[PDB]
Amino acid sequence: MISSLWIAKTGLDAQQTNMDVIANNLANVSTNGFKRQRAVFEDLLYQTIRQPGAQSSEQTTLPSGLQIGTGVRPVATERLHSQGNLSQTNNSKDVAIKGQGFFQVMLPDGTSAYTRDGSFQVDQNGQLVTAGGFQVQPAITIPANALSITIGRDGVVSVTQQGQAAPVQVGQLNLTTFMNDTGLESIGENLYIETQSSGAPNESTPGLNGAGLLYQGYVETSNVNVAEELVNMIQVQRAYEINSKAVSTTDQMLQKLTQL
Amino acid sequence: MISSLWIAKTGLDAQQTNMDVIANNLANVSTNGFKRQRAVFEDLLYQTIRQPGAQSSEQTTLPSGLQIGTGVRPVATERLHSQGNLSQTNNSKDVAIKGQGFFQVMLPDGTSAYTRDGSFQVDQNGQLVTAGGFQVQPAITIPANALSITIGRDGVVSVTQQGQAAPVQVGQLNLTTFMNDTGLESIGENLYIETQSSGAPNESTPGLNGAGLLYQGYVETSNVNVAEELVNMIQVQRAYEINSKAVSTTDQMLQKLTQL
Amino acid sequence: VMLPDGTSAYTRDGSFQVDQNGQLVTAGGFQVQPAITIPANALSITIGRDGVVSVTQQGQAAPVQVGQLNLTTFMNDTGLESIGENLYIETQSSGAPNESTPGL
Amino acid sequence: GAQSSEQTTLPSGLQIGTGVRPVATERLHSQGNLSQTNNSKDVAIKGQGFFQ
Amino acid sequence: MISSLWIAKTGLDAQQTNMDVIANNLANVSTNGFKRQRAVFEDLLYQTIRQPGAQSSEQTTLPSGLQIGTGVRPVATERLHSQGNLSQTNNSKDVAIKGQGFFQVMLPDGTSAYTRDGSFQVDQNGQLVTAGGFQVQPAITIPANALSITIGRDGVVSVTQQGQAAPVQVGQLNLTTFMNDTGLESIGENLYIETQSSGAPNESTPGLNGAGLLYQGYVETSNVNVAEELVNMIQVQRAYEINSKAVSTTDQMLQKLTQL
Repeated sequence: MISSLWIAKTGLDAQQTNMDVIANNLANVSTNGFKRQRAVFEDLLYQTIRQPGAQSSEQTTLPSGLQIGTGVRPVATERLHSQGNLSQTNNSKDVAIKGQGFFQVMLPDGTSAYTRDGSFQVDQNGQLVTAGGFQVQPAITIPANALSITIGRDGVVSVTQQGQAAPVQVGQLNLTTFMNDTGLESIGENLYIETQSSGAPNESTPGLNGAGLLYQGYVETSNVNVAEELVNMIQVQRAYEINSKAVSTTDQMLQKLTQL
Repeated sequence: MISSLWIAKTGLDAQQTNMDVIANNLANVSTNGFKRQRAVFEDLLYQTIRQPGAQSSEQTTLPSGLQIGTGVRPVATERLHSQGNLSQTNNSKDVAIKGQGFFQVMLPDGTSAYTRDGSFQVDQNGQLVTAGGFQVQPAITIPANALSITIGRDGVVSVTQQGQAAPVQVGQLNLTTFMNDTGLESIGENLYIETQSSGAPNESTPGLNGAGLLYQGYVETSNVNVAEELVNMIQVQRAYEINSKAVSTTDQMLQKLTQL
Repeated sequence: VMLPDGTSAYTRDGSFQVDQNGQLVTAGGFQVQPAITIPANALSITIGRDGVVSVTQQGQAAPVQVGQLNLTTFMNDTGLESIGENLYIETQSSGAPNESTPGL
Repeated sequence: GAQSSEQTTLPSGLQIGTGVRPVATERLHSQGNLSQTNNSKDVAIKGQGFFQ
Repeated sequence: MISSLWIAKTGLDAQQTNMDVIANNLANVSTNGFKRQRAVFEDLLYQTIRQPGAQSSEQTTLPSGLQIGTGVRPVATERLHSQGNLSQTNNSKDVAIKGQGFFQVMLPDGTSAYTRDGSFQVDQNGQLVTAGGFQVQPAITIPANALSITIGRDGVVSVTQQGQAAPVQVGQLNLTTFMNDTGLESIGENLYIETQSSGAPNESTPGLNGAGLLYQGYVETSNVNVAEELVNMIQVQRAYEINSKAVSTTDQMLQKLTQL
């Protein structure tokens, strides 16, 4: 219709994507291990009408020619992989992560995903599974009689038996690091999958090779800064307000064009 | 309507559920043997617009693609099976448990239930019931002429007849251990039942196979930390604040859209 | 930044990332110039006020230097032709790009 | 650290910190007082020592 | 959106970080050896409109030009390394430090950590560690038949052997001092690691080379002045109220700009 209306459409859609990301951040407070998202925007085509070069006289230069430009296409959503805060669950089975790293998990299809969520359990077979029955990697089968479970800062998980007063180690629980964490493709369930932007997953014991440490009895909280979200949401409402006013102005102009 | 309003609605549901859990934990203080509940959350679908991989040109790769995401689906609620504080009740029919294990009970339907409440009773037949006529198992019959009942830390229950200078042994009170204490389903009445998440029940004498000990004259208090519950209450109230603010913001965005 | 074609554009947008190879790319995969490759297990990245980008390692108690974040100044900034993706391109009216370190 | 220039060093970098995790509730074994019960079967230890 | 809203956003973030610092100090009372934290703020760019010099006429000069300015960027958080109160813990295994100095520790990764905590403990191999098996430096082994362990104010550790009436010299406990105590990067666990701003560590016996003395049987308390933290918390609550008022005013300005 009119060049202005498509541009204002792009503005409305971009501000709506901002509100979408803000609402998804806002709702996932109290989601352990959740990572904030933030949209990155990007201007679209610029229709060149006079070239910024394009000599004007036999000597002059025509600086800064005409180009109009459209669109605010949202180009990406970065995910902030900073350390979230801890909290006392006082659950022997919940473990948070001190720094980089991920827990590897085996999906029913046999593929592997990665989660920063320490809300672990034990199923009827003694395997550590994570709130949805996903059997973690590497396998850890707790013996049926076990009284106490401990997980060191280096990850060696060891149980205490009845009578046998020696904390026999039962397994090793190691982390996986990516050289670009931001590029992982989240699939819900607090689970990310490997994509060819993240890089090959390198498995290591905690503490070594740059991976984080392990804190048993804690869970890492979502790193959502709520004040930033409220002020951002005020900003988004006012930006949508402005772009709607642009649409209305274009509409009224096109009115008195038709009435003509 | 808007992709933001559904997300905020899921956020309202999540905070409402978490407040439900907090309220149930809070109200069940002074309920013996009650185990604190804790809700574990998890985000739903991420609707992707640009894949995090998906090389654009022959050299570019487009790191950190654009996907929006929705929802805070409450994935589970764990139950903290830690030893509750004992208090000296001075009653001979209150037996508490020190360590893992559950008393078995016969429901009137014939199937078996399990409970950590020792505030026992003796019914008009003299059998050992629990506040609801639920016959503990295996059935223990207290003779009419008994003056006292003593329940040792080994679970060996005996009574003192009048005249006879001997505590005739009237039975053995054995516990039951499950591999996944958290996986037991709660049916109310402070009673749990068998489910395949829990695993097969292992019946055993108190003391052996990792089962607990019995403390007569003690009651096991609910492990509901009032401080953690109140701070959770504050946080949940504020999260509900913020999510309703998000709903309001999207509503105003929509209404100015409509006015045009 | 270096476009897929091979030529260079100029952006004022700092929303940087890193790709699967460690290169510093700009929200769409265009490699910044000069190339700066963050090492695999860098606990933290720091970018000083003059652009010296460095990282910390797993106990090496000093930030290993990783690269320089140069900028360019133009005689006429308003003359740059914008092409989208928040990228400008050098024209006849902008003059040559005077590469320099920040602060000088 | 975080060398902020060719030469500037930026001492005392900013970092926030969280939490007061209690590692333990340890058992203080110090010498206490003694009281007179006048019972031959009641014995008190003065100084280091534990009853087997 | 509006410059006012960006400036106020930075103000809210700054007050939030200040309150975070205050809350961390407040929570960490009664934590041995903890050092108070103080946030230093620093305004962001000043966007000039009329240059403060910039001769207007050929004789006048335009003093004090117009520049607007933004932001309150928190530049640093220094850690006050002042001596805390010593309290008589009466334990033969708690040693405080009177004056500058840190106990060096070998991490499982092997890199050198440092702690100002004297709650030393002994593992199953008899050596000296600090609450987690962190093998102190230099290597010290308490003999199995040792009865009382004294840590002299000079820094020599000696044990009272079985039978022999001699407190045999069994090891040396020597401190480390830095040029920049404030620069040490805390990594939790009451541990500081050397950083390129702390300066090279200088190892020396306690009492010499400027290092402090060792007080056996004492513990050093966190130097947290509770009343000072209270006044800081009142002040930051006021400042946050004010900045939220600024955001509200900017938002109302915008709202009736659009309603126009």
